[PDB]
Amino acid sequence: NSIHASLRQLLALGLSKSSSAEPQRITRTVKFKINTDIRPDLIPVLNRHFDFFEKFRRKVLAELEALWNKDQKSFQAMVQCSAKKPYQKKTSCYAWLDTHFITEAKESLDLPRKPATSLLYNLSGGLKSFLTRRETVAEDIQKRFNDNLREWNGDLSQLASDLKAPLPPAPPNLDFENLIEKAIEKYNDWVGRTRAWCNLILVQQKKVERRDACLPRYLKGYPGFFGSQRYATTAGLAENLKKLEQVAREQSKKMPTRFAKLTPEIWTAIQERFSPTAHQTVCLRFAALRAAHPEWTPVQLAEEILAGIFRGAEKLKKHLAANGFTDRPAVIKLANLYNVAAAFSLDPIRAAGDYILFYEEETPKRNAFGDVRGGLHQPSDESAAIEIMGFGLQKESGKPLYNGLLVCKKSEKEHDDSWAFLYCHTEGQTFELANEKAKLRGKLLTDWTGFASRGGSRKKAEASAKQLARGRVWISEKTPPTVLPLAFGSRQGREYLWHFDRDLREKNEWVLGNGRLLRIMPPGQPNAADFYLAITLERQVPPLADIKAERFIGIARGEAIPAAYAVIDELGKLLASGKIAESYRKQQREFNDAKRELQRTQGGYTRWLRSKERNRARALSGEVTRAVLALAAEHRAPVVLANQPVQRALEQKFLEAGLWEAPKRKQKFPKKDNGFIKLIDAWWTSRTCSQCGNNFRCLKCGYETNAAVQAALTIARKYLFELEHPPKKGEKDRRLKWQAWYQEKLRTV
DNA sequence: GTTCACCAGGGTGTCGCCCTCAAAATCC
DNA sequence: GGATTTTG
RNA sequence: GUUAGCUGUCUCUUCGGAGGCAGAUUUACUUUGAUUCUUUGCGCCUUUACGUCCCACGUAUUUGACGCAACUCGCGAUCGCGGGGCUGGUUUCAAAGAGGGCGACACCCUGGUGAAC
Repeated sequence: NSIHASLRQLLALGLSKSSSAEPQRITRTVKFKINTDIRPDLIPVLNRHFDFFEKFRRKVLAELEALWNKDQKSFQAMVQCSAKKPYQKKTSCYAWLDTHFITEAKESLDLPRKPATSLLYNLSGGLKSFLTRRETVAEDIQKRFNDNLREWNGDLSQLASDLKAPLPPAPPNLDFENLIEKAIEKYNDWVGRTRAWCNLILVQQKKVERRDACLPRYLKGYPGFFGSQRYATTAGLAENLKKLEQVAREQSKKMPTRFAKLTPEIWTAIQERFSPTAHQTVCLRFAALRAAHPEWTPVQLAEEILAGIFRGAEKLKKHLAANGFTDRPAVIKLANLYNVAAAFSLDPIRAAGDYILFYEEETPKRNAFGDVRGGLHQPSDESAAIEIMGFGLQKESGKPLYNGLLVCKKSEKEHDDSWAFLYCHTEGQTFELANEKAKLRGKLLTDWTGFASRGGSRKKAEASAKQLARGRVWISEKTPPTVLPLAFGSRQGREYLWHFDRDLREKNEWVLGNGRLLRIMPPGQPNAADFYLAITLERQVPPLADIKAERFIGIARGEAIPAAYAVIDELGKLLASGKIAESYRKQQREFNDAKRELQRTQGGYTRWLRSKERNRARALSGEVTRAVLALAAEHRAPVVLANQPVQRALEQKFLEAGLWEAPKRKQKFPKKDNGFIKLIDAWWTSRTCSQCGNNFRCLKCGYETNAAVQAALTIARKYLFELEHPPKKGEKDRRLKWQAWYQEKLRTV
């Protein structure tokens, strides 16, 4: 019944086949945890190493961004240089970066060369992704640009001229051949201005109320350079509050000048704006002071009101300073007090109709209040990653190529072995794999058994096979490497470390790919940091089969019920049905509502609502895959779906058993059926009546049943339809045939 | 009192676009 | 010998 | 705690091997869902309501934040170093996980201007 149980039961007929195909690989991560609870002295060391890593990353990104902004063709040449098209005698992006930032470095890097080199290796892939994304985005952005231009010549212009409304300014130009960020932002600013014009001028009123109104489209999706968002600094809450304070005071020091020149009409409008929490309470005091003192000029009332507002701000901020900026009710009220003070001070300009000056007067207050209100939310956690590039050894040596080894201290007891990680970053830290009797100079022998690699070279001529190399570990005497104790949980070690069929110490099924140090931190506090170790392992899984199924399973998704199933035979008559996780949508809605009310009442959600939804999505994928796999194993049946995490988990599980083929290179389209997984178009499926073929209620017969279950049964019974009537490219409408086949089957059986 | 447009700030969830070393020669 | 460097 | 395919037993019974119980199943990670019992409290300030009209002064048994101690845990040697106290801890359970980087988009919350209805 378990995913493992049905997976093994499916292996019992996945590796029980006879196929001439090559075995396929699967890449998986173990994701240990660095035991910083029992070994806390590693916290400052790991933090300092990650700090040097981040300093070097920021420095390199500064130069790379200056180079991208200087000119962009040279940057494109550097990032995409190949042996055919080298850049400065370099054949890859990472080679160029290695000489420029390490070999040709002037000042000694504070990072050791291997971590710095791995950083540049990761950064090369980051840059390549950024350039590929620009390449894909630019086409759609040009499409939007042309759409706007052709709308602004014969549709919006014609509408405005035929309805007497003057045409606002024209669109700017994007310079498409060397597309740059600032031109896009200029164009988007114009787009926003004119979309505001169109709704008010036409859809709101004074023109024909056509919802469209030719509102021009935004140009969307242009990528940020690497790190632009990652390393964009934002001030603390206290500093934003100080900025808001000074802005509000500066707006309230110009108030008497604006109130001394009030016409009766403007004064009446100002009274209307504040005619009956910070806004409302100030309105209430406004009414109180109007009624109690009718013998006062508006200047005196505004002066007293703002004095009161700022006295409240005085007490609020005194409380904040004496009790920290974590009393978010106080912060909300203080922010609101400055906001309302500024609004009332700037009211005469707004009421006079000088909105052009009003906006540019409000801009400091607008930005400061936005900053404070945003900082009220808890910032996203900071995550960093340092890679160990490989585990191979120097040929004929047992000497590492890189600075990290997974080690295991096998005990003499059955349930007391230990695992750790050796990491070299400091100078003089060396480990080696040699047998106990093969003595070495300047090294100590240890009880660790180490897992290294041998072979796997990517060079055609140099490409020897990869193999798990293990042996006894010698460490440097003077300066030994750093030990990272591990904590992982039996379900994991049972899976990757000592599996019945693939124990690391006795079998040769897994091969170490690489490693990654990880740090997860709450921004602004490193002393409480979470450190993980991610090791990527690879193994062969059985070759894909050639199954002859007489059972099939249909599944429908996208409703209150995440997944509903309906087992069928080869003829198509139902054998079972049900639904999976029928409470998921309700629980998800409850969590969403809790998040929204937390956002309102206090600004944000402090602890686990942040990741809950995503966790529930993962749990839902697990449950759905379990149910489907158990049914398929029960009936030896391929599953049928409709044309994302659930789909991915299902195909991963089926390929690990040898019943699905992972993506080929290129081949971006997937095969509709690959072993058990079948894919069909969700067309004419959830509408056709089960009892006839046209909560769900039929109109041609009056049948009523569950929409999800009938949809699943229809999907399962529709896979059979294309068996005799294969589809063709260019043709998509097959409702007639489909209905004819369905009714013919219903009549026959 | 709700709807729309626009402006400012922040959060999250999903997707795009990225990867998951070895091995040889030279230098200090 | 260990480290640097380049490269596919 | 479990989400390993083991082992030892009791019955089913002869039929096929097939149901229950006990322990296995190395680590202690990141999660999900049920389920049992349990609301730390003493000051100083602040929030949303009522009066009062803001500062202030009262009063709900109103939202919270700091400090001190009760507890719970980890930690190292009676004491010190750290974490949590309802978005909790705790008992029984029954079930998942391949990770990292950098961006973009979608939605949500608040504020602001204008207009339409």
